[PDB]
Amino acid sequence: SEESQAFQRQLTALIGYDVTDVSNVHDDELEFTRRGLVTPRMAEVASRDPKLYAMHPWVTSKPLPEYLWKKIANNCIFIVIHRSTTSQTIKVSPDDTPGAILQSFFTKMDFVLRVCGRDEYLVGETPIKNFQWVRHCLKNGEEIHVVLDTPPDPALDEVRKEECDRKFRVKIRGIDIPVLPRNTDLTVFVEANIQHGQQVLCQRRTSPKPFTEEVLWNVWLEFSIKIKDLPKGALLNLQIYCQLLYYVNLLLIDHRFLLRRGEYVLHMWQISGFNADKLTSATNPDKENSMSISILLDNRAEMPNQLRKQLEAIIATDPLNPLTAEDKELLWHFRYESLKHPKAYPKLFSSVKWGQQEIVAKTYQLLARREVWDQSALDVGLTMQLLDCNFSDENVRAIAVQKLESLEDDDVLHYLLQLVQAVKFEPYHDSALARFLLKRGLRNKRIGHFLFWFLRSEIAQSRHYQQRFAVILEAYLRGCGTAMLHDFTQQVQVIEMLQKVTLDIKSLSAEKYDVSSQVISQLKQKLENLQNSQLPESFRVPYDPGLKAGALAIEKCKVMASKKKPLWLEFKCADPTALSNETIGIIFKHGDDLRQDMLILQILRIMESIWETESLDLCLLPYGCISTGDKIGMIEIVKDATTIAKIQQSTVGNTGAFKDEVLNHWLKEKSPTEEKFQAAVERFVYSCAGYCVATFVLGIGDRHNDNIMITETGNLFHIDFGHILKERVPFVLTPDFLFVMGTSGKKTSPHFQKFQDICVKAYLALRHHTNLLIILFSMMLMTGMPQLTSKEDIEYIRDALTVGKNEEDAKKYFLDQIEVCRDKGWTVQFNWFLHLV
Ligand SMILES: Cc1cc([C@@H](C)Nc2ccccc2C(=O)O)c2nc(N3CCOCC3)cc(=O)n2c1
Repeated sequence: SEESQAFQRQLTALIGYDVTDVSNVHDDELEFTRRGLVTPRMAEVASRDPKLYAMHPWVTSKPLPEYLWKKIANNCIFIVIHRSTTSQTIKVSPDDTPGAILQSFFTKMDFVLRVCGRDEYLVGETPIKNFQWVRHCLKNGEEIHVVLDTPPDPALDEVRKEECDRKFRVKIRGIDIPVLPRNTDLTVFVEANIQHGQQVLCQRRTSPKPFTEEVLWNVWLEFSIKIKDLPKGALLNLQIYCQLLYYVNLLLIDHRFLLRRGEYVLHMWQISGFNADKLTSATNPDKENSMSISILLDNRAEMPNQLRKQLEAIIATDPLNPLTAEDKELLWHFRYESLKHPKAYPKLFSSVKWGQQEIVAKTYQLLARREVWDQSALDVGLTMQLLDCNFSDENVRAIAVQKLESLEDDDVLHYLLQLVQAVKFEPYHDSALARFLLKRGLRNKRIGHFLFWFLRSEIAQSRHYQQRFAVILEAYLRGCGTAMLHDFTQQVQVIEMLQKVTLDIKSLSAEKYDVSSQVISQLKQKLENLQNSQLPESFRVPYDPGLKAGALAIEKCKVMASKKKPLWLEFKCADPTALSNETIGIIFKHGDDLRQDMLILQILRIMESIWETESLDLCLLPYGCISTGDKIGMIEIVKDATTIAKIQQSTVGNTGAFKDEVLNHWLKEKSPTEEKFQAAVERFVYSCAGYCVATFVLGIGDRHNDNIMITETGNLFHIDFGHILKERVPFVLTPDFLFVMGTSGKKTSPHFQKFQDICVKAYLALRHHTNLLIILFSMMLMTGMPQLTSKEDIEYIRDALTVGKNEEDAKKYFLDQIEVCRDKGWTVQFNWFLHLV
C-alpha cells in the first residue's frame, strides 16, 4: 500500500539510513534478517500488558542499602499528593503498594499516581521503597511529590501491523584501486586468512606483484583446511600489505548454513591510525574511492591431585591471562571437570579447535549437558566474556544470551550500551543477542528509548556497522507504538535543528579565545528564528526521557570562550505541574567523539551499582550524554556547577600560583548557612574519593584541572572524556582539595583519614568484580577507543586492579598512589599550562 510507502520513509528519516537499499550488499542477509525479526518483535508486541507498558514504571528488586535506610530511621515515608491547588502529605509505610496508598488518600478525604514535572508513573504491584524515583528523592533529600490524574491511553500505543572432503580453495583474481598517488611506489601481496573469532585457522599469501591501479594474480590459494572442517562463522579475511592497507571479510558459511560460491567483487576498508571494525562482514559502500578485490569460489575415571590443582589454577586467573598450548590441551582432555565450573567456560571454549568438525561435534555434546551452567547464579562478567570478539560460535554465544534473559529491566538499562556494542562481535546479522535487545526494547519503554539512541549513535557514524544496526532499529521502530514513533520524530527534528546551529557558530569563529559581539548577536537571532515556528512546543529530553522541554531561555544560552565553541543551551520545563522553575540545560559539542564519553559514563554507573552492593555511596555524577552523529552530540548540564580552573582563576587569574584556600572559601561563599557548608564538605569527601578510584581503574586519572568540576553543594566531578581518549600522576589530587580535607602539606586531618578510608574501601569493592571490570574495559576499547587498542593497551586494567595480589598488597598499592599526587603537588598541573597556554 501507498501508506506503507510513506511509513517506511518515516522509518528511514527516523533511522538515518535506508534499510531497503541493496546497492552495498552481495547477498540477502539484511533482508532475510528484516524478515526474521518479525517473529520475535510480534512475540513481544502481541504479549505485553498495555497498561504497564504505557506507564513504563521504573522498579528494582535489589535490597534498599544501609545508607538509604539511615534516611528513614523512623520506618515512615512522606508522600505529597496533588490534584489542582490542594496538596496533603501521607504517612506511608516503605512496603506500601501504589494501590494501598491510593485508598489511604480516598479514606483521608480510577486515577493514577504521576510524578510532578516528569512523565513518570508510580504504578504496579511493587512497594514504594522499590521505586527508582522514590530512592532518588531519599538520596538527594527531596520530598516525593505526585499528581492525581487519569492513566495514559494504551490505544495511543497501537502498532501498525505488517505482513565434501577436499581442501578449501580461493582464487584471487586481482585488486583494483581507481586512484593511488599519495605515497612512493612499492610491491604488494594479498593475505587470505581463515578465522573463527580473532583466531586464524590457516593463512595463505600471494606472490608479491608490483603495486598498480589493477594487480592481477589469477592464483588459486589452497588452504590446509578441508570443507567439512570449516565452522559456521568462519570468516575469510582478505588483507593487503605493501604494513597493512586494506581489509575485507566474507562469511564462508552463509546465514542459510551454505558454503559461499561464485564471483565476488568486494570493496575494502582502509587503515588510518585489536579493533571491532576490523571484523565486519559489511563491504565499503564508497565504491568510487575504495580498493576492491576480485575472488572466485567453486567448492568414567576422574582426575589426579596435581592436575585438578593445575586446572583449578587456570580457572582462577583473570580473563586477560593468556593460555599456553599446555593449558588448552589440559582444559580439553578434562572437558567434564571443566564443565562442572561455570568460571571455566570462557577458558574451556578458547581451548576448542573450531577448524575440526569432530571437535566441534564433541563441543556440541558438552553443551547438551548445560545442567551446571543453567542452574548456576548469573555472572554478568562471565556472560559478557562469552559474547566478545574471541567467541564466534552461535551455540556458545546462545548460552550467554540464555543467562541474560533472567535480568530485570533495571540491569538491562545498566548494561545496554555494552550489550548494544557487543552486536559488533556477532558473525551474522540475526543473533540471539540482537533478538534479546529487541525483546527487552519492546517489553519496556525506557530500554526502548535508550536502545533507539544507542543504535542511532552508531548508524550515523559507522560505515562498518550502520547497515546491521539499522535492521535492528527498524525491528524496534516497527513495534514501539505510534506514541514513541511520534516522540522520536520530534526529538530527532530538534537535535538536527540544534546541531545545525552548533556547526554554524563553530564556523563563524576563529580558534582563539574571543566571544566577540558578532558571534553573540548571531547566536541570539539564530535561536530566536528557531524559537518562533521551527522547534515544537515540547520535545523529550534524550538523555532523560522522564523530562519534557519547552522554550529556550535565550538570555541564559551561551557559547564557550575556548576553541571548541560548544553551545550552552537552557530550556524551560514543558510540564506546568513541575515542583520548581528549574531549567533543562543541554551542551551541544562538535570536535570530540562523544561515544567515548558515553562508555566511560556507563562504566561510572556500573561502579556506583557495585559500590551499592557493599553499601557505599560515592556521590558520582554520571551526567547524561548521547552521541548523535560524527564528532557531535548532547551533554546534560549539572545545575549550578563550575570548573576547578574557574574557581582558581577568580581570586588569582591565568597563573599557576594555585592558592589552596580559594576552594574552601568558594564552598563557604556559595553556602546560605553553616550546615549547608557541613553537608558540602560531606558531599566533597565521597565525590573526590569516588572519582579518584574510578579514574585510576579506567586509566583516565592524569587530567587538567579545567576538565574537573564541582557544585555549590560540594559534589566534585570529572568531565570531557572524549578529548583525552614524561612526568605523570596516577589521578587528580592537589593541595586545593587537600585543604578542604584539612591538610597543610603534611597532616592527617579527620576528613583526609575519612577519604583514605573510603578510597581503599571502594577500590577493594571494585576488586570483588575484577573479571567484570576487565571485560567491560577490554570491550570498551575494542568498540569505542581506536588509538587505545593493542594487547598492551587492554592489559592496563590488570595492573591497576592489582590482579593476583591479596587485600593487604592492594591496600598498600592504592595509598602509595595518593602519595605520588602529594610528592608532585602541582608539577604536572603547571605542565598543562605550557601545552594548553
Ligand atoms: C569542553 C567542555 C566544556 C564544558 C563546560 C564546562 N564549558 C562550557 C560549555 C559550553 C558553554 C560554555 C562553557 C563555559 O566554558 O562556560 C563541559 N561541560 C560539561 N558538563 C558536564 C555536566 O555539567 C555541566 C557541564 C561536560 C563536558 O564534557 N564539557 C566539555
